[PDB]
Amino acid sequence: DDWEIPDGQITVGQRIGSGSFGTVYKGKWHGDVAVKMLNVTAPTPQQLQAFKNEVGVLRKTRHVNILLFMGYSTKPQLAIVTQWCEGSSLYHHLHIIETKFEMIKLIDIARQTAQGMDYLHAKSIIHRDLKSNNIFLHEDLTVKIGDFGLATVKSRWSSGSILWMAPEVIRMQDKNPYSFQSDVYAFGIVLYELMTGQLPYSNINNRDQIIFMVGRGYLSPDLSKVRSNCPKAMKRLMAECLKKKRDERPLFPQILASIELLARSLPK
Ligand SMILES: CCCS(=O)(=O)Nc1ccc(F)c(C(=O)Nc2cnc3n[nH]c(OC)c3c2)c1F
Repeated sequence: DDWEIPDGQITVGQRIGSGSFGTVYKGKWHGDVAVKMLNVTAPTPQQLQAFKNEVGVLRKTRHVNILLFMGYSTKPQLAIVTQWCEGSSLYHHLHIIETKFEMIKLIDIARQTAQGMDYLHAKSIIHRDLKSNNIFLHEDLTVKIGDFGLATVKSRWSSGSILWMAPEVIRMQDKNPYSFQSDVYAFGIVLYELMTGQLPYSNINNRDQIIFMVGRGYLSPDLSKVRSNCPKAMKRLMAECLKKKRDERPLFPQILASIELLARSLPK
């Protein structure tokens, strides 16, 4: 049963992981691994059980598009270990190395990512912070969605990502704004990243202004910066995913359907 990895087995190496939510190290354990050390100090069994609890959510995931969870650690520190993806994250491709994909690929990356979420949603998991940074890109062919773990551990132990936030999320309204449709909107944003190779609202220099405006639905993404080689009913789908009221957003089965439809409507 238990997925714990005893001390000394894992061999930590190069550093890459930033943030106060945890530090990611490249490692070696039955091959190259990724290790996210939770960068706490030494928390008390009320917290330990809460970690064990978040793992219990991860092991529910077995899907080519979901980043592979391989085991957790405790004795050196609290840790989650995953497969190591060679190649770079989606945010890196579009926004740092300016990688121009064929339109066929862009549509595919979408399909896979949508595929990944439909799964997560079927197993009652809300990603809550899907963004192109969390969409890893293996051997430059396969989509691997990460960072959906540890939702509990953010609230129990008290920036960025605002671009992906649906209105209801942005305006920090009630205690639970996070829904499936919450994630769909964040998807809509990556759809806009793919089709325009650009972050939205890049012509507004004051963050709080974005935040206020998105939350009140005064400013939404500029769909007209899609390239010409992009399909007509791609715009329609982004529009669907990006709706201000969350009811109007389609769920992933239906999104997926619309992508498969337009995907195999392109090569001819
Ligand atoms: C899979 C479910 C567990 S989770 O907590 O949702 N996500 C989760 C947990 C632990 C990790 F190390 C990671 C992670 O970012 N891994 C990771 C894996 N391979 C990489 N190649 N290049 C990178 O960047 C340079 C990588 C980063 C992760 F995304």
